[PDB]
Amino acid sequence: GPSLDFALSLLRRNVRQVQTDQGHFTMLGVRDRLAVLPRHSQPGKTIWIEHKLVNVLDAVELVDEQGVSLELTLITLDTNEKFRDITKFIPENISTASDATLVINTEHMPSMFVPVGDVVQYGFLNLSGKPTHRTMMYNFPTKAGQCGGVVTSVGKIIGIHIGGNGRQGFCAGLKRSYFAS
Ligand SMILES: Cc1cc(C(=O)N[C@@H](Cc2ccc(F)cc2)C(=O)N[C@H](C=O)C[C@@H]2CCCNC2=O)no1
Repeated sequence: GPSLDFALSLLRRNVRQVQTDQGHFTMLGVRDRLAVLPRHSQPGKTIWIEHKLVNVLDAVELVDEQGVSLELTLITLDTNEKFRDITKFIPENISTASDATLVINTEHMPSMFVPVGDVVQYGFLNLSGKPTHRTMMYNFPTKAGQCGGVVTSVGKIIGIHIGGNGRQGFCAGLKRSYFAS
């Protein structure tokens, strides 16, 4: 229906496969030349995007007003290509959601929808030993190589995946303000 037809729309036009030195991830193109990666993909001065080498100009890693991790990294890629601006779909606030599907697209997991069902909010979350704020939780046994994958329910973009623990998965919650500048 609508909910996956929007996911497709997002698949074709905004979701790219990435490889950093840390592995496979799913990149979101937000607008123009701006993208988001999960902070632990750790993009350096360069990056693979569908196997072509892309140059990485800017790169910020987002934080709490308190200065905590949000495990998210805004990158500014180096092309005449323009990302179709999907910012209007990102909520004003980090919202929970009803029946979310997870759009993932890495070399290994192309065009993959994963039905995580409800996404609820969880907040502080100490995964690796690095803590993280403003995270949300779905009840789904999320696996490696999925990190960065997009969380969409009903035509909204509320999350980039980041952690898991074998039964649940956790996303980095988004709010529009992030992609202000
Ligand atoms: C047990 C245990 C699990 C994790 C864990 O989640 N680490 C994250 C990486 C991370 C490090 C620091 C940080 F601040 C935030 C995230 C991870 O590995 N993220 C993956 C994407 O690359 C996806 C995960 C992998 C685990 C299974 N489910 C998947 O969803 N740590 O200890």
